[PDB]
This record gives sequence, C-alpha cells and structure tokens, in this order.
Amino acid sequence: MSIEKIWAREILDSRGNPTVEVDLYTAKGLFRAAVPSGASTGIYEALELRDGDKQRYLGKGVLKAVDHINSTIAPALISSGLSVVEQEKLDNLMLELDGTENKSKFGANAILGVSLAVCKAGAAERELPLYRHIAQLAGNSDLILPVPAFNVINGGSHAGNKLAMQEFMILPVGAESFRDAMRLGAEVYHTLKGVIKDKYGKDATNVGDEGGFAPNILENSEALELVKEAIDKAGYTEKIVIGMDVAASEFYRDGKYDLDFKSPTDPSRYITGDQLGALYQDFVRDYPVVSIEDPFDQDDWAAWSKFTANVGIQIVGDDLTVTNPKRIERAVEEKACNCLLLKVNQIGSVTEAIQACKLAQENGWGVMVSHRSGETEDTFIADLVVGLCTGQIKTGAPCRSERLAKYNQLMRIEEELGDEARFAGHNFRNPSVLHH
Amino acid sequence: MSIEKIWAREILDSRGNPTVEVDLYTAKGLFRAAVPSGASTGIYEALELRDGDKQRYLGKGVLKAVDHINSTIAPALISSGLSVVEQEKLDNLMLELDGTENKSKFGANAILGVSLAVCKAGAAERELPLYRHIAQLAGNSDLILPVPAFNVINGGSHAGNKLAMQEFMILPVGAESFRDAMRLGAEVYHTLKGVIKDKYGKDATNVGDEGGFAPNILENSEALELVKEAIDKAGYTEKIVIGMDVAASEFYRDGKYDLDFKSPTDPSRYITGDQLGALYQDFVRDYPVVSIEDPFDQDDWAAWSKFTANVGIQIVGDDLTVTNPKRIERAVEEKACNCLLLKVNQIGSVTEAIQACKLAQENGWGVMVSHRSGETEDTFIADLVVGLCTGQIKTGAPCRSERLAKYNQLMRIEEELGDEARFAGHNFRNPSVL
Ligand SMILES: O=C1[C@@H](P(=O)(O)O)CCCN1O
Ligand SMILES: O=C1[C@@H](P(=O)(O)O)CCCN1O
Ligand SMILES: [Mg+2]
Ligand SMILES: [Mg+2]
Repeated sequence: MSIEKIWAREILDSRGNPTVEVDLYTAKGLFRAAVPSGASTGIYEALELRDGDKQRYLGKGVLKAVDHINSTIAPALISSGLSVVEQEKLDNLMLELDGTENKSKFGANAILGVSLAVCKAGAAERELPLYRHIAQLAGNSDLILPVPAFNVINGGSHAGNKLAMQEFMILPVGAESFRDAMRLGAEVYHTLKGVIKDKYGKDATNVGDEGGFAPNILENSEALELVKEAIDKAGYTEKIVIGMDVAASEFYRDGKYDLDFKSPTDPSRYITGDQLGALYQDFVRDYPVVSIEDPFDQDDWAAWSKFTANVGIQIVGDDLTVTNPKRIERAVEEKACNCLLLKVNQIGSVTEAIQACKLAQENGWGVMVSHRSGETEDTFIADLVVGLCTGQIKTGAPCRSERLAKYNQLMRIEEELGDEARFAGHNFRNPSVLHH
Repeated sequence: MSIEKIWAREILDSRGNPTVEVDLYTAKGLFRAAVPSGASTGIYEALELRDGDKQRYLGKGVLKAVDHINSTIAPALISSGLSVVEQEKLDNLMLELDGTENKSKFGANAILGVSLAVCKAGAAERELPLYRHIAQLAGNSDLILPVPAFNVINGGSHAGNKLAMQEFMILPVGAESFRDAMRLGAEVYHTLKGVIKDKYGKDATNVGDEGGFAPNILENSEALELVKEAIDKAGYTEKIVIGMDVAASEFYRDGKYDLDFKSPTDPSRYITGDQLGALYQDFVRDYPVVSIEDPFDQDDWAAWSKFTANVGIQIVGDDLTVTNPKRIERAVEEKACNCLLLKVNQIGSVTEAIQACKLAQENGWGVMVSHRSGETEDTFIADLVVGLCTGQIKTGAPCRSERLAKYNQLMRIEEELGDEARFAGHNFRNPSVL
C-alpha cells in the first residue's frame, strides 16, 4: 500500500466560487491540492464538472465532482496498489475509468485534483522537492527559474473598460535573479498605480480578478504607453519588456475582429486578420513587445500561420491549443505559433500536461506555464514551471495572494537551489542555451 | 534544540509589499509562518521595522528584521534548549532580548514571525492540530466555529470613492454551520456585484485591498442600502446581519468629524461626536447593524463611553485599543467599548495576544480576530479564532485568496471537528454561553 486515504472537499477560489480540493494521505503525511478555474468555458477544453444547481452557489457547486473522487476514484486507486510515484500509471487508470475523451464522466477538475495530489505524494516518496520530481517525470535535469510575466493592465471580456485586448504584461528579463525580478515587477506596479491615479483619478486603481488595473481606456496603444511610462519612471527602461494576451477569440466576429466589442454592435468597425497583424507590427515597432498570446481566433489557423512566419517575436497559443496534444500537433504542422501556454486543468492531468510540454519543446516551441483567472492558494504551477525548465510563467500581478503564493514559492525555490539556480532572463523563450 | 533551525526570508504580501516569513525546523518537520501588515501605524502599536532603503522596494523592505532573526534571535532560541511547546518561555526570551517597549529593536514583525512558527511547531510536538494547541495555551476546552464578517463595501482613506466610513460587513448569524455561512456570504457577495453593476456601471465592480467593492457613493446610508438590497435579493434577509468598521480616526478634524474628508478641506461640514452618535443611532434603527468598529477617534474617550452606554449593539475598539493591554484596561475602566479587535501583529507575539484576549474576555468583552489590509497566504488566525473561542472573525470578502485561505481553513477545521463542531450563530458576541 502507498495510498491510505484520498478525500476531496469543496473550497472557494479567488473569486468566491466553489472548486475541488483533494487531500491524499501516505505514510509520509498529508498532501493537498486544489484546482484552478477559467473564466470562459472552452469547447476544446476538458470538461469542468459543475453541479448546475441554481439555488446553490448559482450552479457553480462541485459536489458531484467531490463525490466522484470520494466514492469512485479514491477506492479504485487504493485498490490498484500502485505507488504514488507511478504518476503515469495512476493518471492513465483514471482516464480509462472515465472512458470519455474530454473527461465528461468524472470531470477534469475531479481527475486533476487527484492527479496533482498524487504528484505531491510521489515527490515525498522519492524524497525530492516537488520541482525535482516533476523534472524527472519530464526527463529534465538542469533546472531553470522562469521570467515572471505580471499582467498590470487589464481589458477584454471581463474588464469594466472598453479596452478590447485582455492582458498587458511586464517581463523583467533584465533582472539579476528571480528575487530581483519580483522587486522590479513590484516597483513598476506601484509606480504604475500612481500614474493611473494621476491620469484617471483615485477611483481608477482598484484591481481586477488577477490584481491588474482596469482604467477606462479604449486604445490598446494607450495601454502600452502607460506600461512603458511606468517602466521608465521606475527606472528600468530596457531591463523590463512587454507581453500581451489579446484573447482574440473573444471579439471574433464573422471572420473579422472587433476592437470595440464592448460597444454597441457596428459591424463596419471590424477589421481583417491582416489588419490586426499590421496593428501588432506597429506595437512591436513602437513598444518593447516581445510576446503576443492569442493574436487571432482559435480556429483562424491561416492568420496564425501567416503572422508567425513574418514576425520574430514570441507567438503564444492559448485558446488555440488548449493544452491539447492533438491541437498542438496540428499547430506544429501548420506553424501557427511558437509557444504553448500550459494550463494543467485544460487537459485534466499531470501526465498529459507534461506530454503537451515535451511535444512543444521537442518542436522548438517555447512554453509558458499559466494560471487561471480563478485561482487558489495552491502553488503547484510554481514547481511545475521550474521542473519543466520552461523559463517563463504568468501567474498574476504582484497583487492578491492567489498570485503571490506562486511567486513566493518560486523565491523559496531559487533560495533552495542556491548556486545551481539559473535565471532565464532574455532567454525565456529558449532557456536550454544556458544550462551549463 | 528542540528547534534545529530558524531561517527567515523576505516574501511579498497581498499588496506586493515585502513582509517577514519564518521557517522553523524541528525533528518533526518544517513549520512556516508569515507576518501581516496594516495600512498605518499608531503611537501605541508595536513597531513595524522597515528598511527605509529607497534603492529597494521604495524603502518597504524588511531585510533588517530578517537579519535580526537570522543573526540574533535564531541562535539564541536554539541555545536556550527550550522545547517548542513552551510558547511563553520562548516569547518572553524574545521580549527581553529585544528589551524595548514597542519591540523597536528587532521589530514586531521580526518577533511575531518566529513566535507564530514556534506555535505551529509546538502543535505538532504535542501531536495536536494548531487550534487545539492554542486552546490549551489559552486555557479553553471548548471549540466553536466563528461567525465570519465579510466586508463587501469599502470606503475610508484607501478607497477610490468619496465614502467616508471604512468597511461595511455582512455576518451570516443565521447559518446552519460555518460551511453554510461561507455559502451565504459568497452568494450575497456575488448578488451585490450584480446590483452594483446595474446601478453604478460595469467599471464599478473592481475590488479593493481586502476584496470589497468601492462604488462611487458618498452617503454612508447608501452603502447600507446596497448591502440590504443584496441580502434580500439573495433571499437571506432573516439570516444575515450587518457590521461596520468606521475608522473615525481617519476623519477626525478639530475635535469634530468630517464625513467628506476625501473632498477638499471644508470646515463647514464638520460634525460633533454627539452629532455623529445620533447618525449611528439612526443607522442601527433603519438597518440590521449589530456591531460598529471605531465609531470615534482613538483618543475621543468621552464620545466612546457616552455612546457605548446608550446602545445595545457591539462596540469594537481598534485604533482605540490597538491590541495593547495598557490601552485595553483604560478602555475597560472608562467602559469605552464592549469588544476587542484582535490583531496579533499589533502586539507582536502569540503569548501576549492570547493574554490580551483573556483580559478582554474576563471583563465581559467580545473578541473579533482580524486580518490586516496587507495579508499573506498564511492561515494562522483561522486556527487562532477557534482556539480562543471568540465566535467572530473578520478576514476579508469571499474574494482574493489571502482572505479565502482563512475561510477555507476554517471549513477544514469544522470538517475535522465533525460532531463536536458548533457554529456560534446568533451568539457570536458571547459564545461562552454555548
Ligand atoms: O486567457 C486567460 C484567462 P482564463 O483563465 O479565463 O482562460 C485569464 C488567465 C490566463 N489566461 O491566459
Ligand atoms: O482597520 C482595519 C484596516 P488595517 O489592517 O489597515 O488597520 C483594514 C483591515 C482590518 N481593520 O480593522
Ligand atoms: Mg489567455
Ligand atoms: Mg479597523
């Protein structure tokens, strides 16, 4: 026996919505994990199991998922007698048990919750820190501290402004270490808060779901101006660069794109994919933008491929690839992008998430580990990004502790790794060139 | 020993400012604690030691405090040979080593960090959950789940609007359990978000430091109406009441009070304590307000006693008592208030915090364990409020996980208790009667 007990419960995430937490018990103690939740429901994503009872948490309860774990998944894994270190064997077993493709029987959140807890238990059984255990599961040996991407200006579907593009991020690529990167990010963030307060009023510095600011802006170029201004005023002009999550699937209108989709529908203002690309070109020219995520729709494959082949920055697939090995294989084929955004709950398990990572890295892609808009105090993805030697992660602004928890864990990891610890820096896309 | 190692480091809190985190190693494993931080410091509070080095974090660093732990405190507590179950001996040793009034040598954040990690290590040494270890340190045998107080509407010095009073909270007193209490709170919070969106716009649903909303309103009575509208539309009119943190020190002007202090200084709209008291009287009448925190300035003792002696609701001292035993007994003698807000970082140690609580409880006060505006992923106060059996805790909205982590932990505790689990309910002021 390795697994003594697997027990799941219902906790609240950063937004106040129910989510899955799983406690796994072995002889070496308690191992706890919680599942993040996206804002929108992707059609290619593995199914997030919700109760749908409108009188309880407005239908967002996860009692059915919890029960699947406690009544079905838990006794089955204990029956198998498989060690907690057999991550692949245990993950696979849950998949056959679920039988479906998108994990619709047990739910991806139920399967991931157990998967994450197993990985933590297995790490103690190997007597390795979590990031080291993940490293061996992936086939890595030379660890890397990632460049953090702090979203500081927010737009898109769930922002109060008119700003169409979702996230504007800062990347301290010129930092001495990760701890140094945290300082740079925080200082620019508080500098930005002052710039926004002076230009938009004191009632414009409240934060969104991920700790970023959402002042009333329409022009995407204007959002970049604020960010660059804050960077320069903080005194880090070329030690910090800019990243973007456009989330273009959110304003995809009949084959075109609406950069004012939160205004009354006027189909005349729509622009083509080529037009949207030329806009990006201007941004790269006028601003230190080094990475753009979801620049086009999740099914606009022609636009992705055409853009990637003609720009030298990082193109990140999110809604396009949804951490799905099948979608990734197609994206490699068509050269749609050159970076995979890794969301573990999109695919539903640790084993499959590692496979998706290796699939991208072996084809010359970069990877970027990512949070969800609904997060918990769980810090698994901090150990994940290091173990996978990814070199880049976005897990929120330096505000709200569902974000800081990840960043704090990474600072502890850098401390623990000592002289072996290497910061990705300007090599966040391709950290392998530093490994020595 | 029994402590093998104490290593402190610099982490970031919920606002992105540096704070102290402490790792304490015993033979039974690693024990970790982090220190919260308020928006401002008073004259009676224990000193929070910052670096003031404008080369780093705009002077907000805590490398001095970390160094004081790693270089001075850590080798001393290890040298003592004291076991981790000896909370008081280890705390007193840090008190005399600091040897100052307000812990101004090492810093309160330095001393508390070790103190909290010691307490966690002590719980495991006696093979108990943390809240049970605290219960034995406090001299309690009972264990009850507190009523949570979620702030949902925010004003005061650090809110963007024009709202004078600082916090407006909802208290699910009529819930079946704490898990049910979380569900009621989250449903009203989400209901409120829709209410605010409809009346004040899409751009008004962004949150402040503790997760509460800050819509552009002026009238304090308007904040109460929004809350009540949310409670009723969610269908919990009978089960949810309202609490308030006024923080009146922030608009204390010329011996008067300014309910529009965030607007250019006008001495015309100033009102007296008697005038302010009457406004509270009307609030309590027209709305289910059962508790008010800091109704008057931290040194307007006349207004406090006069108002407390003329109401039945709960009166909570925050700026007034700052978890300071000396100020607490003065508040008792003058009967300034009937409830103590408990902020562990204001006094600086676990032992002194437990003592300040018992001092309040023995004089017939209620106690409300509280978060700071700057918090971390640490969940110590969740176990603290249970072990002290105070019946009431405020640690933010059901939003932002530096708040949820406490609420989640409280739910885990209730589950771990099972049958012995009792919800304070309508007895949140005196859970002693249960
Ligand atoms: O696209 C997104 C959204 P969601 O978590 O809602 O998918 C915000 C969080 C990260 N990300 O890349
Ligand atoms: O008065 C307050 C403030 P701070 O912790 O900033 O004093 C907000 C948090 C709790 N409280 O009672
Ligand atoms: Mg995205
Ligand atoms: Mg207060």
